[PDB]
Amino acid sequence: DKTTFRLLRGESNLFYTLAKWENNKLHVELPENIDKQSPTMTLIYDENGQLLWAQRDVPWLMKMIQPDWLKSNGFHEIEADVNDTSLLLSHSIQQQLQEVREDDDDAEMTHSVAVNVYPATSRMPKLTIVVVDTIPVELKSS
Amino acid sequence: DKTTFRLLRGESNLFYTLAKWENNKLHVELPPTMTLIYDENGQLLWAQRDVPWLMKMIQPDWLKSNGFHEIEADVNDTSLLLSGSIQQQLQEVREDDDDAEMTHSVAVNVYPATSRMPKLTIVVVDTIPVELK
Ligand code: NI
Ligand code: NI
Repeated sequence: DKTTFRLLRGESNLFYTLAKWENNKLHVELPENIDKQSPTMTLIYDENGQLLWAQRDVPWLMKMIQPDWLKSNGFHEIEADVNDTSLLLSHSIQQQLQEVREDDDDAEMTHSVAVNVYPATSRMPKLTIVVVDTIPVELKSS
Repeated sequence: DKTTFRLLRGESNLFYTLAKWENNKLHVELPPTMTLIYDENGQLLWAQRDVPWLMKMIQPDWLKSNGFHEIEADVNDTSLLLSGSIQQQLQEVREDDDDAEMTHSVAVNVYPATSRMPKLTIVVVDTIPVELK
C-alpha cells in the first residue's frame, strides 16, 4: 500500500531519469534485462495523453488506463484475469497462479498503478509516467 | 526475502535519481538502510556512513552484477550500523549473549554508464538485522 506506492513512484523516477529526447523522439536507456530486474510495467505519455513509449504492448493493460488519470498524480487499481496477469510475467508466480486457477479460473487479479506527472523541462517535454506492479495484490503475502 | 530486495532497490533508485556528476566528481543529495556507491573499477566514491567492518564485507565480485546477498555481523557491529530506537532490543540480545550473530540483507544494483552519468553500482544495506523484524 504505502510501500507499494513509494516503490512504484521510485521506478517512475528511474525511467524519467533514464529518458532522453533525440531525433525529435523519446527514448529510454535501460539495462539489458530490465523486465527481470523489477516486476513492473511502464508506459510514458505526453500532456495530451498520447503513448510515447511502452515497456511492452499490453492491450488489456492499455484499456484500463483511464485518460483522466493522466492529468494528475495518483495511485489506482486495475483488474485483469489470471490469464492476463500471467502474461505480464510469462517465474514461480506461475505456480501460484495455477493454484488460483485450480479453484477459480475466472478469478480476478488486482494490480496497483502509480501515475506520475512531470511538468515540462528545458530538456524534457511535459510527460506522464505510468507504472504497474505486475504481482497481483492477492499474491503479495508470498 | 523478495519484497526486501524490492524495497532496498527502491532506496537505490532514489539515490541514483538525486545523484549528479559535477566537477568530475559524483554529487549525492540526501533522500534502516545504509548506502554505498562505487564506480566501474569497484572503488568507493561515497558511503552514507563510514563503517569499516561493513566495507570489508562487500565482496568486490558482487559489484559486477545486480544481486541480493546476506552478511553476518556481531551485535557490536550491528549497533554501529545505526548510531541510535531499535537499540533497546539490541541491548537485550547483547545481555543474553554478547556473541550473538546478526544477518543483514544487502541489495546490489548496477547502473550502466550513460550520457549524463558513468557506470555506477549502488549498494544498499538493511540496517535492521533479519532476526529483529
Ligand atoms: Ni472463463
Ligand atoms: Ni566474545
